[PDB]
Amino acid sequence: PALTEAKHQQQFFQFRLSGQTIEVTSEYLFRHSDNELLHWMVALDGKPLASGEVPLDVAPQGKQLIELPELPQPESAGQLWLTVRVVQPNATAWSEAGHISAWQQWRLAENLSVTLPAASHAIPHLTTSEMDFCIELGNKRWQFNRQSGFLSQMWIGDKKQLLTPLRDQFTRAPLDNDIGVSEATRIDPNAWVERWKAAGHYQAEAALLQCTADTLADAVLITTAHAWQHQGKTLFISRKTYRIDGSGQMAITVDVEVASDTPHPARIGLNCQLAQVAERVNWLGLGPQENYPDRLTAACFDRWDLPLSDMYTPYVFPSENGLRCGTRELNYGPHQWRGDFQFNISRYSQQQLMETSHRHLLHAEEGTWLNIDGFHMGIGGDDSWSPSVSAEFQLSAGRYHYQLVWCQK
Amino acid sequence: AALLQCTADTLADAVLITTAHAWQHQGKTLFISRKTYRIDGSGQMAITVDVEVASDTPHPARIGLNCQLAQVAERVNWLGLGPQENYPDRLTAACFDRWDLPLSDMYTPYVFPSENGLRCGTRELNYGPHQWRGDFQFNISRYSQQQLMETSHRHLLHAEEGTWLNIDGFHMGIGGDDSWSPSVSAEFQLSAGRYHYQLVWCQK
Repeated sequence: PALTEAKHQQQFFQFRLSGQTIEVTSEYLFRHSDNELLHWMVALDGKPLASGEVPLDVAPQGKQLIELPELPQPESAGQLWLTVRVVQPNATAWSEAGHISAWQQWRLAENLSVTLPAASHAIPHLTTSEMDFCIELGNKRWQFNRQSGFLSQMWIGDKKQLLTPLRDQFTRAPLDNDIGVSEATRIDPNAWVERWKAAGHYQAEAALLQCTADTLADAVLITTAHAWQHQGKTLFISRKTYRIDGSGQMAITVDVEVASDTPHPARIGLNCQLAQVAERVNWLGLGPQENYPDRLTAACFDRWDLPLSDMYTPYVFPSENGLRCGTRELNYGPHQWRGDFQFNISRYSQQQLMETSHRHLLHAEEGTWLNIDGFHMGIGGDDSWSPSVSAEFQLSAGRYHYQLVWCQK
Repeated sequence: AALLQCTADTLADAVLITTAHAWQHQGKTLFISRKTYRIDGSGQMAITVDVEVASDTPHPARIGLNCQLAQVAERVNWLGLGPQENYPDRLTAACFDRWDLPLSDMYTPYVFPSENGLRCGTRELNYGPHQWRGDFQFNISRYSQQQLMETSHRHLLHAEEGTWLNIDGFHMGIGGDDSWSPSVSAEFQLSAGRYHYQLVWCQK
């Protein structure tokens, strides 16, 4: 997937947007843009409102101004984005006709949603047991284990939806860059992985600090607090709220605190193993290829739909992979999640990835493993034998907040 | 500001209030602010703020709250960066400790008045019987932002009725590479789109 990043950064045409005008600059030193078409397009959250085509006429090292027709100004809420692509109409000796040689995208506007969800005709119904809290609403049921403080299971009808409870995750199956040259015999203590390991990130223990349930007039509200510790040190604290309303939507709010003296964590998110297994993955966010925080310029914000298989990157030596960033809506099966996050989805758990040395040895697990990250560390790469993730991409803030909505159709 | 929602509920350990407001201007929704206030049996009020900023509006100078307190005290005590005025792009010289100054010192008498006096990375602020905790930046004085902005010379400012307090979850940098063009670097503009902050307010 890195190849795309290269392709984009190395493109020969550069763009600037000013008002309704696009300014094109050519980085060719000798040729004129004589086999180039510019396609543009405006979309609102993935929905297309307008498209166009213009042929390029730029001299090597020159500029071309492209005047855009008046753009649509939807009322509907969402993000309006402009995307341009350069196409080579005719084939060449090294390319086919219709080859895309450059692209660029811009956010034009945003209409914030000031809307209120309508009344529910009922509200969920709570039930306290000793072991759990159980909320029910129609066919839908959710259960929270009182000893772990986690959402342990959920049903739609009589069908269980999870094989594993939903929980916080702060680590990743290490990348080659996270490892560098640390060998088991000859450990390299500066390698990220060595530091995470040693701080106990990989083996910290969750401790329930608090798990309460309350009935409000419009919904049921659950509150939890957990601490992850390791040998006396509290590495992280996670405080959440789950609110289930009469519409069957569950809203989750997460606030995490990270000890300033622990190595910055690879990620801040949640995970679970879903029971279900589907064909496609559909999302509204950056894509379509795998993208990470320090490797996402080539990606575009749109609506993508791929087969599950494509959400996995078969690096010969396995590690965390497949992420997609800046996602606002994710759909898989009957589920739907909304917020602002990054995720990955596949049949391999982080643990399996991390424990299998060759791709050919991985085996698909029981359902689908989903990792939803509020934040994720960069990947680096300036070199592979020293820490190469720039500071702007390390999770060093100390306090993080994220939220999501989970629902079914 | 437009009220979108204001609910109250009784939980077992406290009372919970929830609000949502939208700020608009000529049809456009510039910002949305959603909060929760939770008052427990200990008399502490915890506030949680989540703001959304339209990506196409110019980044705002700040994201916070304000109010005019009735009280007027002598000293200001805080645990955060100080002791002098510090802003996000001007705070390396400041130190994180416990400071105590006279109210007067929390004001910077620039001949031509403007926003001033801020202190960043504050974890606890005490003034009078009040106490606030969180992670924020603030300023405190007898002049409202409106007065500062409307008075051209320092000598013309008049102390207002009580104390004006500005608690910011976030604040834009000040710049200065030059004074005749936009000089605030990008890393100091409030461009994230979504902001979250929280505090605890209590009395002694």
